[PDB]
Amino acid sequence: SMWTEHKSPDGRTYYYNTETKQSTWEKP
Repeated sequence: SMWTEHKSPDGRTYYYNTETKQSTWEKP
């Protein structure tokens, strides 16, 4: 909901928290 994930290095998708501004690979 608050996170937006898209492909990235290593060939995986990271979740970018729009509000918080947290871009990483983890359980959002």
